[PDB]
Amino acid sequence: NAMKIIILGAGQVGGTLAENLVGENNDITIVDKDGDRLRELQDKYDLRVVNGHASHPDVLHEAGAQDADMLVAVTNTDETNMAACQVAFTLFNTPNRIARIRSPQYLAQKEALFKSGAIPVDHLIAPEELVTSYIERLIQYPGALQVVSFAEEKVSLVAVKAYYGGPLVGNALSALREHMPIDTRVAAIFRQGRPIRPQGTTIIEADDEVFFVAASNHIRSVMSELQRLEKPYRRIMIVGGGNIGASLAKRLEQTYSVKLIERNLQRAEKLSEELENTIVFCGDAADQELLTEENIDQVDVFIALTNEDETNIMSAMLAKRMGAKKVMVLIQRGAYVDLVQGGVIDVAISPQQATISALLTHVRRADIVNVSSLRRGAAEAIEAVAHGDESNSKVVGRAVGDIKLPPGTTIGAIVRGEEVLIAHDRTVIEQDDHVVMFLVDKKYVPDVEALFQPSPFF
Amino acid sequence: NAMKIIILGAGQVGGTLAENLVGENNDITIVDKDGDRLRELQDKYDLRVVNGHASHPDVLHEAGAQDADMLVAVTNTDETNMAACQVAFTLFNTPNRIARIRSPQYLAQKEALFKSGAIPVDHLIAPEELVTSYIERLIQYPGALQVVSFAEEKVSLVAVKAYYGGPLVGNALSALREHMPHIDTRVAAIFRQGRPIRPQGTTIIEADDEVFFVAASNHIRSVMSELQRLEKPYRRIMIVGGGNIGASLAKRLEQTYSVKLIERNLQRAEKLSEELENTIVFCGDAADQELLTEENIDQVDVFIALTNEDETNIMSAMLAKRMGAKKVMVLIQRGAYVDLVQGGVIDVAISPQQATISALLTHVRRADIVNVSSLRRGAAEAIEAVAHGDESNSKVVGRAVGDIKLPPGTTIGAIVRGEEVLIAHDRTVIEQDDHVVMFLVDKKYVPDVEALFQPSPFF
Ligand SMILES: [Cl-]
Ligand SMILES: [Cl-]
Ligand SMILES: [Cl-]
Ligand SMILES: [Cl-]
Ligand SMILES: [Cl-]
Ligand SMILES: [Cl-]
Ligand SMILES: [Cl-]
Ligand SMILES: [Cl-]
Ligand SMILES: [Cl-]
Ligand SMILES: [Cl-]
Ligand SMILES: [Cl-]
Ligand SMILES: [Cl-]
Ligand SMILES: [Cl-]
Ligand SMILES: [Cl-]
Repeated sequence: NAMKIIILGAGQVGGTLAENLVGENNDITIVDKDGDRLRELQDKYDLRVVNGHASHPDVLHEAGAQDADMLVAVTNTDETNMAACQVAFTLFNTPNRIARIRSPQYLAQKEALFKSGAIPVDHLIAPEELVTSYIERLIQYPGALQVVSFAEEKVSLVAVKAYYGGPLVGNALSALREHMPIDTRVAAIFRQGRPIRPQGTTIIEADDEVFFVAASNHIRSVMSELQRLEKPYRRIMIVGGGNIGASLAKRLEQTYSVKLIERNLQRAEKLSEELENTIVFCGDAADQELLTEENIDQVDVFIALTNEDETNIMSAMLAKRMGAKKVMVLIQRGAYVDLVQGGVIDVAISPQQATISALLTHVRRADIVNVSSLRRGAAEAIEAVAHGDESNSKVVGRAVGDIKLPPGTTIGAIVRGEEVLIAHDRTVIEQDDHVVMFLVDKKYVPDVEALFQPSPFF
Repeated sequence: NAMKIIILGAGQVGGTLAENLVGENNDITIVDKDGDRLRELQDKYDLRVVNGHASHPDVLHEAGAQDADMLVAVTNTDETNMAACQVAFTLFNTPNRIARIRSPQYLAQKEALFKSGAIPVDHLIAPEELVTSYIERLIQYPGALQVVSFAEEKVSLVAVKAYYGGPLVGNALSALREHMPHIDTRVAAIFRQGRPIRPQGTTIIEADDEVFFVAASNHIRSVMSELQRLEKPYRRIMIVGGGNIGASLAKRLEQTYSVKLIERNLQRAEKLSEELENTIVFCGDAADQELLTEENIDQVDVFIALTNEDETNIMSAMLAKRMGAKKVMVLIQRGAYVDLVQGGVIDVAISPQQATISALLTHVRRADIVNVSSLRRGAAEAIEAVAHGDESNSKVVGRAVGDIKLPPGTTIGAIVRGEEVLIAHDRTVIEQDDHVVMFLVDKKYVPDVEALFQPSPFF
């Protein structure tokens, strides 16, 4: 009865996916040619390993493709991913084939190649598109440091950083709720590298990252009633004319004043040609003389998107020191995203982290829980679906205030069809509600699953 | 109208294929990510290049996939070859999609993956399987040094070496022809003392000549039979190297020959010992004098060195011949090296690039595309030409071979007329759409054969 998932590729994405999925209700097999890496994973987690080339029939067979419920293709190459989905489909009829695709040349023919059945991938996960769209999303919500997405698209969290003199600091959460009885509440707080469970007694301090629940169509409204929506950004500076930076420039250049700095001379000329309303410089990312010549002191958002984490961090730190109001950096790993952001560096984004979020939108734990895009050390936000009527459930027909939750766990909101309800103690759960929670420690996710399990499961 | 061929991959096979395919009537485009190799090839041959990843849609469009007559996928990986064929099929409807596939794991499922239409590769080229079958082919033609086919397997060519006391030495070709009066064959090429010579009626065969016979594949074995080659079959075979080729070959030979196999890796040798129930399997070095002596290397009929290292193959073959193995054969990666290696102490050298190229040429020739290939040791260049046009639109159609002015050093071996194979005579009259298989001593006249056969307006 546990769902069977095969993950092809033991890289950072494949391994982190396995970490978030393994449990009594999801059985994991991971495939790679690096035996040292497989051994490490099998020590950490309860899963099966197969050493071999991910798209070979014998390797897929040994990994259990004939009986698997999902295949996740996150190997080194787009072509091995596509081959593996094809071979698995043809020889084993494996359902739910999902692939990471990095090459924009394939993504330009999405419909013709991947929706027609020519290459039989059910879902494509395109890291560079996800990162570009995510940065654009932050830019449209001036003042926001993070927007949290769920499988259930209609609800979001938005985070703002509390500051000396700001409208949030020094207030208890219970008092917050009485000053403004807004369609929001605090879903989570992070303070000095630690998650903080929101309580009535919780007092917001300077430098807290405070996450607010909001319907996805209501983000501006909430930020505005919180007094935390800023005026639109105007001057954007991008460092790195690679795929992400060039695509971002194109999308921003008509409404913002964009400047872009590319280190490679040949690339810089091509982009100068191609980006008609962006001013392109050939120069180094962390050149003081250039940044002052280009009025870095007036930049609203400095966005460092090179291939090198170090260059991005150092150029953003410099940009911040020189008076850019906000800085954002591309970093490879999500473990590092926790470490880098929240101080001098306003926003850190990982293509790997974005890929994992998208993958988690397509796979549920126990058919109940989707893990959201907020995952920081042990803490994360999730949503859970409440299946069954009151006689087939432990939570349907109960009030939020009577539900006994695991430690460090809070319910922030409920999605009921189309409606987003902010949770209160008297809120009664209804059949097929999606319940949004924050957990300080994800080891209690299995306890959420068990709680929401309907009778027919037993 | 030019035939448009896309070669995906500027590796050794792609570059060689480009050479076999030079001609006025062939417009070649090569795709690869290595700019320097593309410039190299573009300097050397008249062809177009595209710098990019071979399975990308835009790259395929830039190479002319929407209009190509053939797509040859010989990149670095199986997975790129399979993706390129699918992409070209779906977006550009490109015909004649031919792919190299090295993994036995895909080839074990060809029917399900490829022939079903799921992965739209029209023809798989499996180098390891082709090398194994080629070696087997030589073993089943004892005395043969090369076996080639032409015209969708209707014509065959076999090289033998004339020896004192045998039926060839001291006779003229005109005489030999008539000592096999019912069996139609002719000498296509001869290699004598380091050089090709033109076979003529008056040519007298000498000891140590390599002599190439051409005949219908339906009769070629009766040719070998008349040449007394089948009177002493091989009996004792020793293989060195238990990789995919060596292990497949031992499996195929072990019930009809007495086979010993030497594999260096202990784990693999244990596996093979179990798997190959009629082969004697040793774990040892390929070039160990002591082992070879214990195992009677001096009574070995054919010693076949199939390791994954060329220098080991060469060294072990040289040592075996020195120690008295009657014939030795070596696997060599690089095609150019093959002829350097063979013809003295090493009787035959085989490469997977060569086998891959021969397979590709069967498809090229079937599609009526201008083509040349070199025989063993440069004995001749081999061309299959098509006689396009009627008598007013051709320089050859309706004329007798005897009245065609062929360039120097040229021998017409066979004509293929629908299903009929005719071993050519001066009296044979060429007909429209005949395939003519010919042999040239000097490759400089290859362009002249193309000009002789091209249809009007003769250019
Ligand atoms: Cl295991
Ligand atoms: Cl504040
Ligand atoms: Cl909004
Ligand atoms: Cl990535
Ligand atoms: Cl993550
Ligand atoms: Cl549902
Ligand atoms: Cl060109
Ligand atoms: Cl299919
Ligand atoms: Cl003879
Ligand atoms: Cl003759
Ligand atoms: Cl002579
Ligand atoms: Cl025999
Ligand atoms: Cl020699
Ligand atoms: Cl005509």
